Amino acid sequence: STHFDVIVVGAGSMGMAAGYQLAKQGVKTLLVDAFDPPHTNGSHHGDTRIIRHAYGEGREYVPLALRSQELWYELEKETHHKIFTKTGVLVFGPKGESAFVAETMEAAKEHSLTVDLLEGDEINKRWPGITVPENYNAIFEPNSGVLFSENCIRAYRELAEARGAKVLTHTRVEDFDISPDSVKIETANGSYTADKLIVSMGAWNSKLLSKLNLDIPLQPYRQVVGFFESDESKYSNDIDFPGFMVEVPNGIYYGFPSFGGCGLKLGYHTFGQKIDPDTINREFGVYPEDESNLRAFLEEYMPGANGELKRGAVCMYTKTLDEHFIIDLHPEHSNVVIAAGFSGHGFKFSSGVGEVLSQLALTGKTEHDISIFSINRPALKESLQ
Ligand SMILES: *Cc1cc2c(cc1C)N1[C@H](O)CC[C@]13C(O)NC(=O)N[C@H]3N2C[C@H](O)[C@H](O)[C@H](O)COP(=O)(O)OP(=O)(O)OC[C@H]1O[C@@H](n2cnc3c(N)ncnc32)[C@H](O)[C@@H]1O
Ligand SMILES: [Cl-]
Ligand SMILES: [Cl-]
Repeated sequence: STHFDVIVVGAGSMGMAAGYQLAKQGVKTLLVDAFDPPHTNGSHHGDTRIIRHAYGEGREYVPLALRSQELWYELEKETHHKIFTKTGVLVFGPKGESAFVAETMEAAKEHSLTVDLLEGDEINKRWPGITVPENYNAIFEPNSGVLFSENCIRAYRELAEARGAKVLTHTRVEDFDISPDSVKIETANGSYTADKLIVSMGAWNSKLLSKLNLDIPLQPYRQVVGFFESDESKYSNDIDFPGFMVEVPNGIYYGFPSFGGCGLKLGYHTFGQKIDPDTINREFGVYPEDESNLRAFLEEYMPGANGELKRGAVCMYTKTLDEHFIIDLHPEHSNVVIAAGFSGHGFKFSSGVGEVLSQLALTGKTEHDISIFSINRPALKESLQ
């Protein structure tokens, strides 16, 4: 017999951030999660996440990235958990052959972002450990960096709970009952009601949004990352080796410097197995591509980091057709907010998104420009059942 002002289903990257924003405003909030965030069954583990500002995916992304960066700095000051390290972010690729690099450079110029432009041997000289052909160019963002994603969610949860937010763990929501003036969720642990609902189930959005009369193409992908023993005199954060996201002939790869000798971490961004969040195999190495795809990149571009595999993780991306997020009110219910399809690049924005979700839930509007994330946009191919 407990009503809430707002109920958040899926207390992960986006949901926990939202819960923190709501709780900080004295809003009676209930956060429900299938597991106990942060955990390793969703899209937020792997310890680290990159945050860049020269977002060429769309201008709207820049302001959100900068607001998120400020929010991350605020979180750092509010918790004892480590939140962010300014490793800087390096983006490189073949000159004139990378839409990603060109887009990044354009975004930097258009928003007057502080960056360094270098090419060929200059890259190899500035960062020993990196070996790119002379026809490669790059753009470096010194003020971007690395977020400790699990710590972010953990910190937001501890802060939210301390302010009154209730967190119901290991409880999978199975259905929704929406009315013009209230929302109700159904779980094996019971039913709950509220005035507003926020839906942010990550990979599971592709399976449960249908329970909200929504038919939106969402494809979950199995994405692995690996930690490799590396030459610490070159790849350590201590010697300023940067975080990175680059485009080479066979795709986009991202990486992180070795922290406290944990080893350089690498991931293959443009490829992943299409899976279902309930049947995905979370063991690293069951597919030969898991490790081989990573080493193929390292031996060519960062040979000193192609050492023994120290650790592996299996995580998920949830892609929309245009790879842009979905942040909007349910088209048939203004009291329901949807956060889905972050397509492999949403964590850096989670702090900002939590703020947006909080505003949408409480006012039906947000001060941020979220037009490109509309649930009604054509390229999404969204429809009602
Ligand atoms: C997986 C992965 C993602 C990202 C990155 C690497 C990997 C291996 N990096 C790379 O380094 C480059 C891109 C990225 C990075 O560094 N910078 C970014 O900005 N993003 C990067 N990645 C993407 C983000 O991690 C994802 O976009 C983000 O985490 C998505 O957040 P969202 O909140 O949607 O998903 P979560 O999985 O965090 O949370 C969902 C939660 O919901 C719960 N759940 C599910 N079903 C439920 C039911 N039925 N009832 C109640 N709760 C439910 C889950 O348990 C989960 O906690
Ligand atoms: Cl391949
Ligand atoms: Cl994602």
